[PDB]
Amino acid sequence: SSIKIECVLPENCRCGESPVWEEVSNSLLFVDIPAKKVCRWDSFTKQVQRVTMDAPVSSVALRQSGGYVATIGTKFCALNWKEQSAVVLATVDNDKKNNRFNDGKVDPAGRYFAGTMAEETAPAVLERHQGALYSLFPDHHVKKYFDQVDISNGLDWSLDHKIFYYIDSLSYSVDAFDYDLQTGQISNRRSVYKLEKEEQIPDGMCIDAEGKLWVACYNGGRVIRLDPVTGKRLQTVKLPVDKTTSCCFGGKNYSEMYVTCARDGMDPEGLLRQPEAGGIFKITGLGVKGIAPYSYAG
Ligand SMILES: OC[C@H]1OC[C@H](O)[C@@H](O)[C@@H]1O
Ligand SMILES: OC[C@H]1OC[C@H](O)[C@@H](O)[C@@H]1O
Ligand SMILES: [Ca+2]
Repeated sequence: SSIKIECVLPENCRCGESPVWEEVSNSLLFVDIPAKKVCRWDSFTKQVQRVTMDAPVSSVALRQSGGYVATIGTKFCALNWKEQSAVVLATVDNDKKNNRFNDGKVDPAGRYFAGTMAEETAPAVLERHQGALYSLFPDHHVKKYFDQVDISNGLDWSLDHKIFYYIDSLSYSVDAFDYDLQTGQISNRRSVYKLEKEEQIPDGMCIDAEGKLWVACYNGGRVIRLDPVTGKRLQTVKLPVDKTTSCCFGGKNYSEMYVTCARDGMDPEGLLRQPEAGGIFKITGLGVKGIAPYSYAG
């Protein structure tokens, strides 16, 4: 049977990112990186709250003790939603001229993974290999996993908590590492899927309840479903906008997919071809469920 696609919020984000489903409020959290906004859309009332920060905010996540955590500039921060406040928990890449965090997600043991990159001086030009992947442990200690990253993007973990999947966008590949739940350690990087030319630039990524990976293709106007064990693409889902950035599952028992995208870098023309660009899209009828997001344990 067929899927259905709806722009549930035509937010016109410059670069909508980091969609996270908050089931306790039935809301979708997301960011708009250059507007420095963290946003929350209530799926029932249709209302959106936005809090404005003081630097680019590249990701947001749940925090078990209350409120949220976020990556703002090169800083791991705690976000007081009620007070619109951010306290710095830790900082990385102090030695970089101009890096910022990019994509981030909480692991199955409550560690906040997030990687960095150089800040695009120009869409889309950026210093090479200036990023690294980090994780914020519950005890506020930061681990550095590897560097030489171009653009740290999509990431998630296998359902048996033994594999970590990772996208550095300029590798045009989805990679895998062995992963240890008890220590947060990873090793033995190998490629699991190299994108075809029409799939363009791999961006955000999430896993589903069957263990398959869904990857947002920036400029490919699609998300693709991948089987990491066989290495084959299972399915392609095309969207009305080209600059699809990330994806997550949400709605009742995680049966719907939410997709973010970007308006930045669009020409006057494409804007008339894609007026919904930068919006939040919902996809129903996939027949697969995702899994709940994890919450930072510090
Ligand atoms: O141009 C950089 C941007 O490209 C789109 C990515 O989804 C976003 O995370 C990144 O910051
Ligand atoms: O009903 C909630 C459940 O929906 C199915 C998801 O796979 C699971 O992670 C989630 O906890
Ligand atoms: Ca991204």
